[PDB]
Amino acid sequence: KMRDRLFFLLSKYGIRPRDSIGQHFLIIEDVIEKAIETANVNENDVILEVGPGLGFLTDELAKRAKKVYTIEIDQKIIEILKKEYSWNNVKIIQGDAVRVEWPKFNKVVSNIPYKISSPFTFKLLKTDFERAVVMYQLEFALRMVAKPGSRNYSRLSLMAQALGNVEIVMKIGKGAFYPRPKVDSALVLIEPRKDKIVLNENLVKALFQHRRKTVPRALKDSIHMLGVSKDEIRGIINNVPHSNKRVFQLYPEEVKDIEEYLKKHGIIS
Ligand SMILES: CSC[C@H]1O[C@@H](n2cnc3c(N)ncnc32)[C@H](O)[C@@H]1O
Ligand SMILES: Nc1ncnc2c1ncn2[C@@H]1O[C@H](CO)[C@@H](O)[C@H]1O
Ligand SMILES: NC(=[NH2+])NCCC[C@H](N)C(=O)O
Ligand SMILES: O=S([O-])[O-]
Ligand SMILES: O=S([O-])[O-]
Ligand SMILES: [Cl-]
Ligand SMILES: [Cl-]
Ligand SMILES: [Cl-]
Ligand SMILES: [Zn+2]
Ligand SMILES: [Zn+2]
Ligand SMILES: [Zn+2]
Ligand SMILES: [Zn+2]
Ligand SMILES: [Zn+2]
Ligand SMILES: [Zn+2]
Ligand SMILES: [Zn+2]
Repeated sequence: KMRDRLFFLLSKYGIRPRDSIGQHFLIIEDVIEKAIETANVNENDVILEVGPGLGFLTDELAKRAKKVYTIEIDQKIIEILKKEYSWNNVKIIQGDAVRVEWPKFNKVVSNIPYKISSPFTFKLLKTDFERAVVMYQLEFALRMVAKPGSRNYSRLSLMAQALGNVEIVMKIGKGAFYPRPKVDSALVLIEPRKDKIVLNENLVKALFQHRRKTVPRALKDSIHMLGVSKDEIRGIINNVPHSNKRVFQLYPEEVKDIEEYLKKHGIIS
């Protein structure tokens, strides 16, 4: 049925899906219903959506939320949304979601275009939001929920899990989109922690530059003789918390220990 509505609109408006901007439209209603339901959308919520496409998720959000902001890069798609729908409570913003200024919202409920997965997510993690329910390329989702010590645990994994509980709610087959992409998707829930861990970006980048290294080794390669001599640096590294771990095995809390330790010895400010 939603599939039927897609084919109706494609020929009604002469839409040519563009792969330059990864145009793959969700056509499985169960996936939209699961997103909405996970998001627990209520009449007080202000929702951010990226890449509304033909508006199938947008429409479900508009009927339940106080307001939806939706960011769309394709001007033609915007014109179609304006003609096809009549919402009283949706503001369409034109631009690349990675570049434009975001409005204030408390929840994101969105398909995420494959090509902006990383910059969208890092931008999101620097925002105040109560809940995020976002569809990612499966491989990127797996990266986001990867555990410390796993092969794909990376800076993204750490920063996202530092901010929130991150989990995969469902896998979404490629057959769920028209045109059919070459990758699967996953629905990801991000539940911001009461106990938010806020980590120094510079420490994290330095550590994760070579994340297979032991913590002492990565610190040895990052610490300069800036208000601290060679022997002082050797003393500092000798007593670093979590000296027995490699970087890729660190929880957010353990990075925080290293950060607080470096702060007390003068190395960060
Ligand atoms: C549903 S496929 C992605 C949808 O988001 C749009 N889109 C793709 N890339 C971006 C982006 N960087 N910012 C906003 N919308 C985007 C596409 O035009 C399509 O409607
Ligand atoms: N002695 C230092 N004082 C201040 N910042 C430093 C010092 N040594 C390294 N840093 C910065 O902190 C990062 C994490 O250790 C390093 O890559 C570097 O940018
Ligand atoms: N590695 C050196 N610079 N050695 C010279 C003596 C350093 C001195 N024993 C110290 O620990 O402060
Ligand atoms: O694909 S957009 O140009 O409607
Ligand atoms: O290796 S750390 O947890 O002590
Ligand atoms: Cl694509
Ligand atoms: Cl409706
Ligand atoms: Cl050095
Ligand atoms: Zn059909
Ligand atoms: Zn594609
Ligand atoms: Zn249900
Ligand atoms: Zn409607
Ligand atoms: Zn890949
Ligand atoms: Zn390396
Ligand atoms: Zn140096």
